[PDB]
Amino acid sequence: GSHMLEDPVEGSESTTPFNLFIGNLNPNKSVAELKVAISELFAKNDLAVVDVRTGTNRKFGYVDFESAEDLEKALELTGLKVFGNEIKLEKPKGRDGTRGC
Repeated sequence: GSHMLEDPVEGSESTTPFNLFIGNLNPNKSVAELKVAISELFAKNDLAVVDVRTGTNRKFGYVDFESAEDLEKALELTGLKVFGNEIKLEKPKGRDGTRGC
Protein backbone atom coordinates (compact mmCIF):
# COMPACT_ATOMS: atom_id res chain seq x y z
CA GLY A 1 0.00 0.00 0.00
CA SER A 2 2.25 2.84 1.21
CA HIS A 3 5.32 1.49 3.04
CA MET A 4 8.22 3.71 1.89
CA LEU A 5 10.55 1.75 4.19
CA GLU A 6 13.35 4.34 3.92
CA ASP A 7 16.47 4.23 6.13
CA PRO A 8 17.05 6.81 8.85
CA VAL A 9 19.44 9.01 6.87
CA GLU A 10 19.16 12.39 5.12
CA GLY A 11 20.15 12.33 1.43
CA SER A 12 19.48 15.74 -0.17
CA GLU A 13 15.84 15.16 0.85
CA SER A 14 15.48 14.10 -2.77
CA THR A 15 14.95 10.75 -4.52
CA THR A 16 15.97 11.68 -8.07
CA PRO A 17 18.05 14.17 -10.06
CA PHE A 18 15.21 15.52 -12.24
CA ASN A 19 12.32 16.85 -10.14
CA LEU A 20 9.69 19.57 -10.65
CA PHE A 21 6.16 20.68 -9.71
CA ILE A 22 2.94 19.99 -11.66
CA GLY A 23 -0.63 21.35 -11.42
CA ASN A 24 -4.04 20.92 -13.10
CA LEU A 25 -5.37 17.87 -11.23
CA ASN A 26 -8.97 16.63 -11.49
CA PRO A 27 -10.41 17.70 -8.14
CA ASN A 28 -13.41 15.43 -8.79
CA LYS A 29 -11.24 12.31 -8.40
CA SER A 30 -8.27 11.36 -6.21
CA VAL A 31 -4.83 12.94 -6.54
CA ALA A 32 -3.28 9.47 -6.13
CA GLU A 33 -5.19 8.33 -9.22
CA LEU A 34 -3.93 11.39 -11.12
CA LYS A 35 -0.40 10.20 -10.30
CA VAL A 36 -0.98 6.74 -11.79
CA ALA A 37 -2.43 8.42 -14.89
CA ILE A 38 0.86 10.28 -15.27
CA SER A 39 2.85 7.13 -14.41
CA GLU A 40 0.87 5.10 -16.94
CA LEU A 41 1.04 7.76 -19.65
CA PHE A 42 4.80 7.97 -19.09
CA ALA A 43 5.04 4.16 -18.99
CA LYS A 44 3.58 3.91 -22.51
CA ASN A 45 5.39 7.05 -23.70
CA ASP A 46 8.77 5.50 -22.68
CA LEU A 47 9.42 8.04 -19.96
CA ALA A 48 10.61 7.10 -16.45
CA VAL A 49 8.58 8.69 -13.66
CA VAL A 50 10.59 8.08 -10.50
CA ASP A 51 8.42 10.04 -8.04
CA VAL A 52 4.96 11.69 -7.99
CA ARG A 53 3.65 13.49 -4.89
CA THR A 54 0.27 15.20 -4.48
CA GLY A 55 -0.10 18.94 -3.75
CA THR A 56 -2.97 20.47 -1.73
CA ASN A 57 -6.28 18.57 -1.33
CA ARG A 58 -6.03 17.89 -5.08
CA LYS A 59 -5.02 20.96 -7.11
CA PHE A 60 -1.43 20.14 -8.14
CA GLY A 61 1.17 17.39 -7.65
CA TYR A 62 4.95 17.04 -8.12
CA VAL A 63 6.91 14.43 -10.06
CA ASP A 64 10.57 13.36 -10.36
CA PHE A 65 12.19 11.85 -13.47
CA GLU A 66 15.08 9.40 -13.97
CA SER A 67 17.16 11.35 -16.51
CA ALA A 68 17.55 14.36 -18.78
CA GLU A 69 15.66 12.36 -21.36
CA ASP A 70 12.72 11.85 -18.99
CA LEU A 71 12.82 15.54 -18.13
CA GLU A 72 12.98 16.60 -21.80
CA LYS A 73 10.07 14.32 -22.70
CA ALA A 74 8.37 15.56 -19.57
CA LEU A 75 8.59 19.06 -21.07
CA GLU A 76 6.97 17.91 -24.31
CA LEU A 77 4.56 15.93 -22.11
CA THR A 78 2.40 19.08 -21.88
CA GLY A 79 0.01 17.15 -24.13
CA LEU A 80 -1.20 15.17 -21.08
CA LYS A 81 -4.74 15.01 -19.67
CA VAL A 82 -4.81 13.21 -16.36
CA PHE A 83 -8.43 12.14 -15.74
CA GLY A 84 -9.13 14.54 -18.64
CA ASN A 85 -6.95 17.35 -17.24
CA GLU A 86 -3.70 18.12 -19.08
CA ILE A 87 -1.47 18.19 -15.99
CA LYS A 88 0.77 21.27 -16.00
CA LEU A 89 4.38 21.55 -14.80
CA GLU A 90 6.38 24.18 -12.90
CA LYS A 91 9.92 24.91 -11.64
CA PRO A 92 9.90 24.80 -7.84
CA LYS A 93 12.84 25.89 -5.65
CA GLY A 94 16.12 23.94 -5.90
CA ARG A 95 16.29 24.14 -9.72
CA ASP A 96 19.97 23.14 -9.44
CA GLY A 97 21.31 20.16 -7.45
CA THR A 98 23.78 18.51 -9.85
CA ARG A 99 26.68 20.82 -8.92
CA GLY A 100 25.91 23.89 -6.77
CA CYS A 101 26.83 27.60 -6.77
